[PDB]
Amino acid sequence: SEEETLVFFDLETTGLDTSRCDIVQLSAISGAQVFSVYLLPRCCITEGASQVTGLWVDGSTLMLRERPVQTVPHQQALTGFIRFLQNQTFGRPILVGHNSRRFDWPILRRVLEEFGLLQEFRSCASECVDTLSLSREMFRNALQKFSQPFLVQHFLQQHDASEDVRTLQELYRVWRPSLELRDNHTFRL
Repeated sequence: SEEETLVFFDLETTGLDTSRCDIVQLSAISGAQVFSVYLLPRCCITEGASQVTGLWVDGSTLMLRERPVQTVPHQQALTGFIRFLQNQTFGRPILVGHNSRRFDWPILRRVLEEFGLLQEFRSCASECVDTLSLSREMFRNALQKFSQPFLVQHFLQQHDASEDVRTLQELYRVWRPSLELRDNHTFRL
């Protein structure tokens, strides 16, 4: 199929510096198809990042609160996401991410480049929709806050990237953004 598929994606990271932080969780959903992997970071997870996500490192073991989680090496994790975009969405994907222009895409772009995978990635998706700036337009003089947890509480009445891509996809469905609005918040990868 040559029809468009939306791929909602999200990261959990070691901190807030987009030029430095590593990825600890990489997740995506497209319709019913789900991709989600944990990665063992190559740098320290900040105390603040651990407070928000529950993720911390015990030696070589990534932990989510009291429980170890299984990690995938960076090379394989990133290749898996590329293969998902190439083979698993049953259409031609466009990415969608909250605060993706200023945060998630700069981070993912940098990490992809470290592993020599950026150009292959850009060959399976060309564009990304930023639902942060989109929601700010759609609710410009209406909402006071636009963080995804606030929006999920407000619109769905309910920080794990696998849960968060699912609720972002549901938010997007509730909002039903027009293509003219979406185009205002689409950028090229």
